[PDB]
Amino acid sequence: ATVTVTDDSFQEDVVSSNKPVLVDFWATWCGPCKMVAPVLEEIAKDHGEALTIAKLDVDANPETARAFQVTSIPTLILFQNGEATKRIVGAKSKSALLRELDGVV
Amino acid sequence: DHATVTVTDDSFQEDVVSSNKPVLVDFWATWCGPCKMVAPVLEEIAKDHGEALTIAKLDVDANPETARAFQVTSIPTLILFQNGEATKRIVGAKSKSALLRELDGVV
Ligand code: NA
Repeated sequence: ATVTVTDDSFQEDVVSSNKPVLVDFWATWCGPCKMVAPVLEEIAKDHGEALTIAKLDVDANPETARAFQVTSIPTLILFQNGEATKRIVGAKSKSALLRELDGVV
Repeated sequence: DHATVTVTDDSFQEDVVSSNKPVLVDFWATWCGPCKMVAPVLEEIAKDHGEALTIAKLDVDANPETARAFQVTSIPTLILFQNGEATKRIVGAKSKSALLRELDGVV
């Protein structure tokens, strides 16, 4: 359910997205990134009609990491109509992320 | 004694944990902008103080075992080691004056 976005695809996949997109800016070795990943997938499976969930590997896509000044990981950014509207830092439980996504799901 | 050094997952135990000099490790990444700001600051501190303090750089994505070991979730993170004990954790880019103040008593 989760989609992979890159520096090349970001504009089409996220900024030009008809529906809201939550982007997980993550890195490979980071504990909280490993933990939040399946939580996001379970959210994407449950709320797929309302919300797209995307992953952006910061090490592989440094242009987009830098554009949103990602300096803590994971950083989750909600995009609505081309604009970043929520920024959530750290692993979060399913319930905590659903709090942050209230009115979007 | 006058310049920064590189440390790795393979070299960390010998270079940092077993060092008799204090060591300041810069946990940095290619994808993180503020790391570019702090790098020359660290070099300037090494020039002035390298006989007393080793300044080491650890690229977190190349060295995932050490990055995870110190639970570095913000970049850059600078960790001071004294006798292998992590005694201070400094988060984010800092000015030369600011970093020198963080290193009070060390340099
Ligand atoms: Na890298």
